[PDB]
Amino acid sequence: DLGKKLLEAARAGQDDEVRILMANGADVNATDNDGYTPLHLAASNGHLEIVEVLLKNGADVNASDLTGITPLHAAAATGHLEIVEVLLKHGADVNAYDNDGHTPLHLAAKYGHLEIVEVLLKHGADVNAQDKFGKTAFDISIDNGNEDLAEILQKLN
Repeated sequence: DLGKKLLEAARAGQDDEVRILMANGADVNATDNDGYTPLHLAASNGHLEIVEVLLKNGADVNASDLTGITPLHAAAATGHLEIVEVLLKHGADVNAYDNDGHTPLHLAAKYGHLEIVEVLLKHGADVNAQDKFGKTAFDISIDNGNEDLAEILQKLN
């Protein structure tokens, strides 16, 4: 019961409720049937303070959902730069691959998030990572018409 409530409070950005639920014993690593954890939903919905308190209560920074997406994938795809930085600071795996073979760098490129691409690169993103169709972040940029990103990535190896 409490796990499902915690997931919702994290998604919704209800800071007091998140803290009350954890204190009542809600599993910070509870998962729904898509494999979403409170950390996934706080990251995707841009709730940085909630991301931080979840991490302090033992949330698994590298938990994978049913599609293989981790909290860092979620923050990167959704353009949340500050959350990306917090997750990296807590050891999020910069080169985690989802079920399609996409790393956080691939998803940042797909959704056009230049700052996040820069930060992932600085934190050691494998620029040569290939997805299930052999595509790099550079290829994804070209496919999605993100020419400024393509410019940045084209000469990297």
